[PDB]
Amino acid sequence: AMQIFVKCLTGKTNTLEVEPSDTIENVKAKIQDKIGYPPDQQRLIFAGKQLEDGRTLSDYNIQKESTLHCVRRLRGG
Repeated sequence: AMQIFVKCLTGKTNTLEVEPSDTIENVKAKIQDKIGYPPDQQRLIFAGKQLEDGRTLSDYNIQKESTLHCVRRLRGG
């Protein structure tokens, strides 16, 4: 397990526990279940790259304490 952070709501940084082998799609779904957002059609962003759904966190070298963010932020927290 590793802890990562996501910036998808305007008022709040969410915290997730994930594994390097998790797919981007699964991670996004986990965020979506938690906060209602981002939609499946939106790609997450990490270090200037728009992440592809079928790759894993490890494919992108996403390690403990990384922060991902959404292209658009939902209002709230």
